Amino acid sequence: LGSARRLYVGNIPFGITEEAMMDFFNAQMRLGGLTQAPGNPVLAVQINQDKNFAFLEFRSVDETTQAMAFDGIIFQGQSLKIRRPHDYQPLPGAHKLFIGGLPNYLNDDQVKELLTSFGPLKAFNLVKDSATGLSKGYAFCEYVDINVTDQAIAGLNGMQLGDKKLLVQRAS
Amino acid sequence: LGSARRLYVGNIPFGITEEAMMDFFNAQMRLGGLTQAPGNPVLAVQINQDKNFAFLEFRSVDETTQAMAFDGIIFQGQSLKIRRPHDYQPLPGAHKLFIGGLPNYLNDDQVKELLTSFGPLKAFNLVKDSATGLSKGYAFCEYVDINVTDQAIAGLNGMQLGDKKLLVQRAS
RNA sequence: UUUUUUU
RNA sequence: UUUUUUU
Repeated sequence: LGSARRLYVGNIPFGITEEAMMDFFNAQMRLGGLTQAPGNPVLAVQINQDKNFAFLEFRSVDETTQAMAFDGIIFQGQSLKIRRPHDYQPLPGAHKLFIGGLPNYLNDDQVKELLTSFGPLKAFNLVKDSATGLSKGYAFCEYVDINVTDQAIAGLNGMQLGDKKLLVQRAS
Repeated sequence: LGSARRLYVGNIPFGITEEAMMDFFNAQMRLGGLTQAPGNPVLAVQINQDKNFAFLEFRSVDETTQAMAFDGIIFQGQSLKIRRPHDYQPLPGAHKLFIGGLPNYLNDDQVKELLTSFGPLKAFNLVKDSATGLSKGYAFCEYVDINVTDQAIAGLNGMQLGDKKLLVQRAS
């Protein structure tokens, strides 16, 4: 959703205004060259004064990520604790893998079986030609435990299938 | 409210303009290095000429406080009397205390009882884990008579509770 | 109660 | 479970 665009920042200075918070972060983002396009990343920032925390709202997912390098930064005597929201979890194509070099003959279930070995998948799609309808020789997938991704890359990449050499790498 | 952002300045020079007042204070704030962020602290200043006083409006709570060191400053032959507004009183988390090292077993009423001893509280919260729901081992509170704060720190800090050493200090 | 306390 | 995780 939009949780990949918000950040929790705790241990905020007492009585700091929401605007002062915004100005500080947009400025840090600019001074570091961390923005992806022209204009300010931080759109808004809501403060829960008693609970001593604020949430930063960003315009983009990547900039939300980039700002995390500011964890611990000193601002008005307080060292800021920047964290992702609790409802947060990586977006659907976050660790999606590209698997090419597949023999044209294998079908979904067959291809999936070769991947499933390293663990259960959360998403998968084998590209088939519009008219023809058979495999185009490559597919995309993604495991549930996003940590098994690298283990799967190592094990599957380069593997010999038919007269083809498999190619596995993150699709992004 | 916004009373932690205004200041009463009495004994102002006769016929002084509101703008001259503003320029004088923003300049003092800059010459002393008393500002927290770029830009002028003093946003506005209203003068009640007959009553011989003006109020300064600041952009931040801390800068409002910082300017008070200018009490008695000579300006156009008159020694300025800087004071907080009368409606003023410290903001909700002003003297909030952090209390850590609490045994996970104690509950709100139990924890509160250990604090209440030094006087009545105006605010209190014991942090409990989102799912689990039990104490995370630390709480925040604040007494009504904000003077008992130090007396409570001395008495409670370091106290032995279970197999833990209590830690009490202002939460800011 | 020896310089005036307001949105 | 030693600084408080929300649209």
